[PDB]
Amino acid sequence: IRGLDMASKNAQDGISLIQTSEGALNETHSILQRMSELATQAANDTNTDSDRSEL
Amino acid sequence: IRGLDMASKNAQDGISLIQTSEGALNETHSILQRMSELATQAANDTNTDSDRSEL
Repeated sequence: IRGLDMASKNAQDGISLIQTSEGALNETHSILQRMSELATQAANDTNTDSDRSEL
Repeated sequence: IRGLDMASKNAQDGISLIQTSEGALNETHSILQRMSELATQAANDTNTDSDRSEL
């Protein structure tokens, strides 16, 4: 009993360790999402190299 | 979705690039049109070389 109630803390201390990781990758998604708009804009040929290098 | 809404800006930035070009050739037409009257007038033989060179 004192093992399952303590192993329930370990299971919840692993839930926190995992929420932190996916919470962080939640933002790598948004950065990668914005990073993809600055390649559909850079692919247009109305841009100049002064503006592609600006992106 | 963020690609099609950005690729819709590229399509409209190409519409502007193309309107500028044909807007410019709109005047090369008028100059070429006037330039053709100063060859039906210069072809008449009541003109003298003092007036052909004047045209």
